[PDB]
Amino acid sequence: SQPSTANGGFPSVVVTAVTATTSISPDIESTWKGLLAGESGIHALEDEFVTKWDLAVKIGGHLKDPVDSHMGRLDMRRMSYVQRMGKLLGGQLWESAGSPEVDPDRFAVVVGTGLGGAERIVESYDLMNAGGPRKVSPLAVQMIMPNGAAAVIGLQLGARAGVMTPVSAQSSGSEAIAHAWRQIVMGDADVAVCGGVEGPIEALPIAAFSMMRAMSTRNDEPERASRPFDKDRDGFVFGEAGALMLIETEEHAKARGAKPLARLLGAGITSDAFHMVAPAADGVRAGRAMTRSLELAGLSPADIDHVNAHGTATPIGDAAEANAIRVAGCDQAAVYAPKSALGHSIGAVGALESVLTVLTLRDGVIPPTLNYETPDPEIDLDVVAGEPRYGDYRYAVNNSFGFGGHNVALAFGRY
Amino acid sequence: SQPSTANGGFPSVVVTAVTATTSISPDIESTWKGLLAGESGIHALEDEFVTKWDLAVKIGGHLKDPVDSHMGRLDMRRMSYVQRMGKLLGGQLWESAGSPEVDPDRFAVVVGTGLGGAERIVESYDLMNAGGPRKVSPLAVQMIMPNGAAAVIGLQLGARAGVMTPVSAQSSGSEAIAHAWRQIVMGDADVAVCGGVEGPIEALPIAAFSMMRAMSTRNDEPERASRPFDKDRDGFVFGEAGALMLIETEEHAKARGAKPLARLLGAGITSDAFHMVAPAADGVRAGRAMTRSLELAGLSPADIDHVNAHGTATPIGDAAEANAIRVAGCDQAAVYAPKSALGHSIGAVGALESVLTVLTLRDGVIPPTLNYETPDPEIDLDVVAGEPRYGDYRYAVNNSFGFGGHNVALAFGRY
Ligand code: NA
Ligand code: NA
Repeated sequence: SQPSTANGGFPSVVVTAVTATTSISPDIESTWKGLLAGESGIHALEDEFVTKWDLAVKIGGHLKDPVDSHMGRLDMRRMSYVQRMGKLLGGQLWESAGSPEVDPDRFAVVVGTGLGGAERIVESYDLMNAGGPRKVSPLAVQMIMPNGAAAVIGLQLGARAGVMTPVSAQSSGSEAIAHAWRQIVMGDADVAVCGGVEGPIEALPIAAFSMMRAMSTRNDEPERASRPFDKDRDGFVFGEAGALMLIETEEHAKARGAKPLARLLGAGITSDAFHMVAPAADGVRAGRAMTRSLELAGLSPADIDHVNAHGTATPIGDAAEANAIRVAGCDQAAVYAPKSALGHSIGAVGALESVLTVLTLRDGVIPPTLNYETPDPEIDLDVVAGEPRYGDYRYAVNNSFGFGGHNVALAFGRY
Repeated sequence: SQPSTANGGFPSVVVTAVTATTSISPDIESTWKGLLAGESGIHALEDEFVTKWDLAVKIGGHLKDPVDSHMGRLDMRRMSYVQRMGKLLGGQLWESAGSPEVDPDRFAVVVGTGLGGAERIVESYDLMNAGGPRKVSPLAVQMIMPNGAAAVIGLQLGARAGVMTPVSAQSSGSEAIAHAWRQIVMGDADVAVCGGVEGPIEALPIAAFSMMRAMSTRNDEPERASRPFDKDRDGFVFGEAGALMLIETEEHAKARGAKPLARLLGAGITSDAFHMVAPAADGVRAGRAMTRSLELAGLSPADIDHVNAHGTATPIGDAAEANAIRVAGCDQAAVYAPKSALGHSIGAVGALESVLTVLTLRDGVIPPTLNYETPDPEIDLDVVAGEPRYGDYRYAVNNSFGFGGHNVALAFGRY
């Protein structure tokens, strides 16, 4: 018989702490209550690079509390933005967990990102062109390497059982956590800090995503633009985030008297082999990922009460994911799509949405999916909307999919 | 009794085909032959950006046969460099394995890289600065995304059991092979194309790496510059490469009639939590990676006949690595350092060197480490040199270490 969490095959792994910075708040708890009050982080873009380039997208969600307003002249010179965000959340998370003294030989870190420290690439490039090789920072390399944030967090908190950085574009935050759960259940570690980081909204990233027609242009109502599964959706809205969580065996937590917020039960990772940016319309492979997170957890489709959807709010994207949920036998679960209020944080998004899945299992509630005003016939899912819905949610799947056809599903439980 | 490969805990995994392009040959069997004949792939840099930027480093090993000389006008505009390298090697490896017909849903891809399609970032940046947002191509995100090369190979070959990209700098290509094994013995896959690809020697990469002052500046004698474990080493040499290997269950391979070139038995991934770019002096966490690989393969250190050494030819790296080999208790092993001849390929190197470890095992011979002319006392390793060294090699560890504090060790065995 194949091992699973349920049959004692895998060690029990629990979530003991979470941390996030959102367009709604620097505090995950304030964001949670903000989401439950039906609030949106999406505002009008006020950065002068908007009119300057007369961008077709003029809305989005900046962090409520700027990362760099916590960052010294040394950090600003020595780190890239993701590395700085990494330090912040990495710092904030450890205190939240009581600042545990762990055996770092049993302590890993896994944090994904969309690109890494890309501002440092263009800077180093501008400088070399104007003043040559000597103008390049001796720290250019470590600031640019996309494993930069993870390495910073590993060094910062002291992890010596591996610092890993999975990249799969928009599912990097989920895959980050899925690999942290593997390192643990395979005997490589006892505890791990995991999640995803990502950079702030800028001109170049808007242009690149706009030129694919992937982004909403409902500029005149910033808070109505992001409409996952709504019949009138027209693409995603940028919504800056960063998120981390602490996971450890249920016995490691027990020992240090740590109260688990939820359980991480299993992880599924598949691929489409279909298109470089378009999701496979049939949802089969994405649905296989959900199934696979279930098999490792020892749960059946019927067991799943909630589904935190990727829900980017694009026509083919939300439609492909509706099919995915039906292949997985999970179309009778209560569905929520956080991007309705928090936008798309690319590499961070999956990890932020994983913390929301955990807060749903802890608190027994699902926030309303914003802007869900016209059910799309093709979708046909139980989209929680209008009000927060309460129930004894016991099992949930967090979904995330990236460009390259990456499908990451995480099985969660209530502690 | 925890699972090992020897005790039955894990499925048996075999390497059934390999492919590599280097500074010596576009052909892995001809690179091997020249490496044994005592060939260097390093030469004088004749690119005009060399004089233009007056760079302190004017030596490196360009690819014997340029990737773009095999790429049409279509591929040249729809892919970044590393995507185009991966397409070439993916298709080269596939045929070398016989163009197998495998279950797509049990077929995975894990390829590591240093940063991704970075040339496309600076191109899109120049384009926008010069003609605005609509001068960014709709294909830029898929060309830039760090997972791009792996996605391209997964689309190309049809990998629907996961397409992953681990990034850990210089160990990226080793860690990818690590994660494919994991992926198979965890039962998410039965066959996996895996390794690393990397971009070419270019002006801005040289500038950035020599600003850290860790590059050899021995431009008068390109072939004698990369001197790992030599007392008179002065930093690393760029040597271009990309490489892939095909792994599968011994059962999957027997059922299609593939001849295993070696076995993949285990892997260990740890981290130093010491410095952002420098390895830990004591080599402890690094040795621990090696140790972890043996614990999983079911081997004692006394069984390891040969260590394929990261051996970057920097003072502190070689010094730290020798200590890790003693921590691992593998100091009686025959040590080869391939960078002495083929140079450093960053994201691709650990994969290239994993392929070499397989040819050592298969052909029961080790090539000479070039330039090893003065034994450095502190080092104290049995380094192969002068002439290749034949012998009865049954097991071997391949070491890869990366900026950010990463240590990857892979345990291989003769089939
Ligand atoms: Na989600
Ligand atoms: Na090596």
